[PDB]
Amino acid sequence: SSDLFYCDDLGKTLVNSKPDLIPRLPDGQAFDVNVAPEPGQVNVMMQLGYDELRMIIEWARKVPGFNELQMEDRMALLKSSFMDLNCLRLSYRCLPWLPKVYFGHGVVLSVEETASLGWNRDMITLWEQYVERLQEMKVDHVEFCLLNALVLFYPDASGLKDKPKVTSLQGDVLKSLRHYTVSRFNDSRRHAKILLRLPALRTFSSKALESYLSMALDGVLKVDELVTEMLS
Ligand SMILES: [Cl-]
Ligand SMILES: [Cl-]
Repeated sequence: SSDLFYCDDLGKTLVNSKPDLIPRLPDGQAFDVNVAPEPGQVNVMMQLGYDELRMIIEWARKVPGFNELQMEDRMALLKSSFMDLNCLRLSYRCLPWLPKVYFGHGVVLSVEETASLGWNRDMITLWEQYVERLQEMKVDHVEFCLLNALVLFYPDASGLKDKPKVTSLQGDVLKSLRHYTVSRFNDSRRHAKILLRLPALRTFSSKALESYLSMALDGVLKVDELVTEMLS
């Protein structure tokens, strides 16, 4: 792609790590919004949510400095960023499908249909605000890819042991982002503007029940056991 021409070495690797993959339902499973899942099975929002959790972990391992960190620092970064990463990935792929929510291949729902599947007016409001920022920022493919790595390398992550290393790793990503926006658009200010406009659901605890869909994600799949398995 023409975009990688304005990236540095780290920037090319982060674009090639593909944080833009989209979750899918199992092969041959048709989705019909009118035909309820209710009673032994889980709905498509959760199926896609769990598929995406696995994809986020798979992406994180391709991020240069991640595997060098000790297992508990990798576990801390993922736990802290899962909500922000899911929100960023979802909002970005929704942009051509607006006003609908594009949860995954074969699943595009209006905001009203999301409510019947697990979401509440509170989670709808958060997604609305997150899409609005990406639209304002006018984020391109490269910028989205780099933003995923910036969200991952969060130095204030709870239970993080090697804070200076994550700070330096975030620094390396910041350098790739300013390098890119300067080389392609020749606007020194663009990197700082997108970084200041980006919502961060960690400033105020995401446990505020406005976007506590992570409790359903952590409860059903027992995320701690799966993360250890995937990072081993
Ligand atoms: Cl995909
Ligand atoms: Cl430097």
